[PDB]
Amino acid sequence: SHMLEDPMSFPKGFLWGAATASYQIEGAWNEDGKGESIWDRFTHQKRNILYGHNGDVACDHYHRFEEDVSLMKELGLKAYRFSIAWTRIFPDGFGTVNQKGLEFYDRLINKLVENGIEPVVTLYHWDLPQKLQDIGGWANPEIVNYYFDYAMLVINRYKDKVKKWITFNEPYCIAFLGYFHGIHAPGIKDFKVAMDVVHSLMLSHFKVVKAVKENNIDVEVGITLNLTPVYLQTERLGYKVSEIEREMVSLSSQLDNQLFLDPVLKGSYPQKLLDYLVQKDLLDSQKALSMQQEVKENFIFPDFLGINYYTRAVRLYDENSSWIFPIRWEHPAGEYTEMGWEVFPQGLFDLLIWIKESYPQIPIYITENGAAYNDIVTEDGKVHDSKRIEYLKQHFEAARKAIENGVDLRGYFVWSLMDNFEWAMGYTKRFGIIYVDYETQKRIKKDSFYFYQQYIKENS
Amino acid sequence: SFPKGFLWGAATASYQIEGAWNEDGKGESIWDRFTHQKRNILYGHNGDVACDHYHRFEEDVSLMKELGLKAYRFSIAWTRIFPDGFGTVNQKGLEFYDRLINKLVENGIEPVVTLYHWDLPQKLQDIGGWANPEIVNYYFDYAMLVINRYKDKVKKWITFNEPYCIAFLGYFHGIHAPGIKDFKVAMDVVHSLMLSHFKVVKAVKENNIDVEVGITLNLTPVYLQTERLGYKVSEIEREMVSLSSQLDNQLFLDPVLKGSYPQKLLDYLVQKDLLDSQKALSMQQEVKENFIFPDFLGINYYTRAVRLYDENSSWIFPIRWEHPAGEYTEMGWEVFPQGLFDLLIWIKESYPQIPIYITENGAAYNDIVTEDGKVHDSKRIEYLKQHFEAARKAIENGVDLRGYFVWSLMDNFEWAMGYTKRFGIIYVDYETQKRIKKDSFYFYQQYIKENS
Ligand SMILES: [Cl-]
Repeated sequence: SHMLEDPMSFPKGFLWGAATASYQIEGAWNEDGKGESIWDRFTHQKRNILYGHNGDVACDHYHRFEEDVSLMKELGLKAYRFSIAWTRIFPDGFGTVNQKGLEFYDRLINKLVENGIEPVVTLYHWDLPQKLQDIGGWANPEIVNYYFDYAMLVINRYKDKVKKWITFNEPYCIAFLGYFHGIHAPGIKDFKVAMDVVHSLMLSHFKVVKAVKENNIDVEVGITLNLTPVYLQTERLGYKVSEIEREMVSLSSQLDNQLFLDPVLKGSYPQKLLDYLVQKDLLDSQKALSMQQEVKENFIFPDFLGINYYTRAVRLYDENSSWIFPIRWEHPAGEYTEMGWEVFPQGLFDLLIWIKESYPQIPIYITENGAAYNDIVTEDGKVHDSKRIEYLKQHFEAARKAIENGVDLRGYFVWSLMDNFEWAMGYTKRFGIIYVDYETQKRIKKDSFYFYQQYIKENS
Repeated sequence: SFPKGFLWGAATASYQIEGAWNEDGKGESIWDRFTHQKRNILYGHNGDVACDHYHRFEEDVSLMKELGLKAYRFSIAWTRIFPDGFGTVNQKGLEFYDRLINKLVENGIEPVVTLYHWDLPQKLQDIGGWANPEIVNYYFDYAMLVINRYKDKVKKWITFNEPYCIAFLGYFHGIHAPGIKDFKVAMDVVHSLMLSHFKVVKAVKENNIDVEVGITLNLTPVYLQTERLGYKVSEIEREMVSLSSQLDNQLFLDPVLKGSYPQKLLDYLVQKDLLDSQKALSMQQEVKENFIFPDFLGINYYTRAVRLYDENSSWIFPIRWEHPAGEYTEMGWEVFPQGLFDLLIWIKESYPQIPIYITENGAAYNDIVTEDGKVHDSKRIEYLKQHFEAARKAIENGVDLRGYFVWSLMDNFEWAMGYTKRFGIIYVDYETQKRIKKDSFYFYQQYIKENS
């Protein structure tokens, strides 16, 4: 008694893309006058990266970008997300502009446009100039202005061709992995410093959004957040959830998600979380107060939200925990990647519905999604990455379902176009749809490349 | 094929299933104590009732017969026999195990008894537990009483289940009873367990008692991440990861089968101030003096470990664990049947010839009872099928494997995880004590029939 409803289509113009970051692919770490970044410094020290790997060569993309753009054209990408290395432009962070750095991004952007691929630029993907770290890095309030001057130089240079700009990639990682856990550059280990960095990143973001809007620059500006939907083990077990468990697991999830979403989309930090941190002597009251006032004063709503989604977390209340919240993580049965991350496409759907229901209307791009498997090249030069294909297929379909349920999703960027340097894990994690043989720098298209090629064709 | 008479079984432990924790004069155990304190067990679960097997054992044996088990591995609760650890023997406790063993025999199921599966009398912990040298004698007297009582019907005896856990989880990590946190004490416990084991083996052999005695070890085969990635392995990584694996495996296998502890491990622990030099010396001397080879080795196998060298590690060895892609259970354990084959081959290659029993293997999945009263545990079936096939392959390659006990006959109290982990081929509804056969029960029923 119900006439067939057609499948929900991806909308016309949907940006099917792939994503990379400068330090992870470019190599050429000291070439053409490029300054030292915090990642150059970090990987050149012992005991920071698995196997002593570094990004000195990486995928050699600074040299091989033309081949890579040819592969993007073959794939049929609508868009390519990449980051600009600040140290190629301003080797010391500020001062004299390095013309050879501008010439590289000129050539890359021109090549993308020549090939009909929309460039999407991340301004900051973790590679702060070491000379700025020498004066405190993101903890130094003057950083906001140095970042702003860099960002506006490149926006003004490339705005004719680059219409979508991402201020920051994954500020959770920049702040907490870089300045609390110290497992990312610059390797600092101080929670209060990390919260200072959170705030610098938010003010930096707003300053760029404000300049773009006030000067009526015809580009869109957003920010990319890694979001982790949180589920209760107690509910998986079918038990009754206590008030204290709900509250503590909620607060723990606010550190991951709302700490960044709320300032960006609502103009305040999540007050219950700041209160908790003050009450636990993890954040000074005076700082909690000033950071809340400064976000209120400087808030401006952005043009889009970028989401990086890989997995979920399952948590429960545990007074014995050593974490900054009394929680532990549990291990639902299922399929896991080489990162030890659960394959959970339902989490992408749930997260997108939650954004739609909990925040003001805004265009959403999935700026990263992908999986690491231990790829083997066959004798006949193939990579039969069937599990990566299954992962992508299921997440693409979760995105379609989100669109069917009214989420304003406007693009989807697979992490990554090519295997690359995975930060403190070195080259040991391969996320590409293209395999890179690091001995030869040969690009080998994986089965997932051909899968995605056909998926784009069928969904555009 | 599986050899004629291969012991297809299932396994339980007393604290995990029995309940009746304070009935019929039973003494308090360290697990009664541990679960009665706050913040030791998920959700504040305890073993006070568990699966109520003390009361419902007749139903359970009927299910074992329906299943077609050749053997049933269970543990005896020391506190039901000697409530105070030594002294007065409790006749009601003996009566229970009499009834259980008689019922197993009546049904044609071979009883296989674990003498100690973690439930030390609290009165013995009160005088230092496994750290008190006199524990060897208290254990010995308990063990010989029950061996002599049941040797007409029970022909396979396991001195200890998982000494790694008894010592390190109970006395170093303190996440198992009795909740102590002292590495040097844990090493004293290791040694007490080894001497206890040898004293029972010696008495059985010296008195010519016609039963077989062994011990059950949880073994974790280790794999290098470096080799998974195809990189060259450094000598230092090989050395450090090897040491880390000796704590899991050789620390227990070497005394039991070769009459020494792994010297390289003891030397490392002494260097790191985790073992006193004089203790390392006396340990080796005493194991040499008391060593006697057992009748069989029990292995508990669930998963492997993938490790790599990392000087930044907080562990007692400079290693970290990696997470290979694949299927994982509710314990966070990789499904890795190749590990069972590799482990068995390694035992054959590395140790003197000895009969092996897999005394535990199984998996935890978040089972749902459907509205039609079934449990469609397809992943548990796939887990078991693959591990059975690994065991078959081991036999085909010359390993003297003589039986295989699925952990567990029924869902039960999983120690510090409480009832949140279900390992059974039979589901237990803890509200009603209903036993519900899972799909894995019928899979196994059919597998036994086809492989016997
Ligand atoms: Cl303009």
